[PDB]
Amino acid sequence: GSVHSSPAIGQDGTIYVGSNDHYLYAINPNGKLKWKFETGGSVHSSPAIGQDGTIYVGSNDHYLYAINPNGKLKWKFE
Amino acid sequence: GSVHSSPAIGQDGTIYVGSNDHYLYAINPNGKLKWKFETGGSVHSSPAIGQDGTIYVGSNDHYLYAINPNGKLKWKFE
Amino acid sequence: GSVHSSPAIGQDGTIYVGSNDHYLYAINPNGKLKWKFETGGSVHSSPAIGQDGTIYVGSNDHYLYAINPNGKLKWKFE
Amino acid sequence: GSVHSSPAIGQDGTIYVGSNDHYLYAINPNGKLKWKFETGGSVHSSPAIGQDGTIYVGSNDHYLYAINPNGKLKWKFE
Repeated sequence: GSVHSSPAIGQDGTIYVGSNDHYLYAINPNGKLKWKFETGGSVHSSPAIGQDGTIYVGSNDHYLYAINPNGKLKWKFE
Repeated sequence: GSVHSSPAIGQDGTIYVGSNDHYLYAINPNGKLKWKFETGGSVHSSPAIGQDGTIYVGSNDHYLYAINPNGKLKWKFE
Repeated sequence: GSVHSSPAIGQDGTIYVGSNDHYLYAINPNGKLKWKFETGGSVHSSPAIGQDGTIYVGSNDHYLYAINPNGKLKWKFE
Repeated sequence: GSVHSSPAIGQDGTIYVGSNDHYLYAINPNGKLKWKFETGGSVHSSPAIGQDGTIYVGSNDHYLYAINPNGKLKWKFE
């Protein structure tokens, strides 16, 4: 397997990456955590970024997540 | 394995994602389904979007699919 | 596993996709084959496209391939 | 498995690709090595490139790496 998804880069340089530890990480370009988002399963899918900055990623809990840029859930799709 | 491919984002913000349930999903940015497209196998490949909006994704049924933005098959390649 | 890599789209709309059948495929947007390129192993890696149109993809024969837009080998890196 | 991640392309055409041999490779468009970066595990994740050229990739040593364009470590995140 792979511990990390491929990263995605936001407008301000934020680095978003999924982990098989079940979290989506948002990392500042300075290497400090901005936030992390808890899903119910491994995040192998590489995040995509919408035109408005929404971060989308699938989880092995079977949901497609839409996360606001501040780390709060926008919605999940099953 | 992974339940989801990595998502792709269309011009209008539509989120396209493959599933190992054999479907390609097109999701409105509001979290409601736009359409889903039935293939014959797991869609692990992450979709790509052409300049005219066509959505391309491979399936483990061994076909490369070209899907119109309205969810109708354009062609499949083997 | 997955039969297909994720596709990449060229300037003219050409769709490039790797297969576990060991080939990199270049498909016209009309669904007809432009060319295919034979490697020595499964092409699980998703191709990337350079600014000059070169197509790059890794193969499980352990080479990173650079392919010209006309399907001829440019170089391979090990 | 897959020996290579999907490649990423830098501003000057440099091709960045991870290997399950634990290294991230930066290859000149002419096919000669620019540098390689040693991690502690397979680099299955496909690199992403920041707006300032930083290369980000995850490794199965459980770190997300930020690498400067000259191949020197910028930081690693766990």
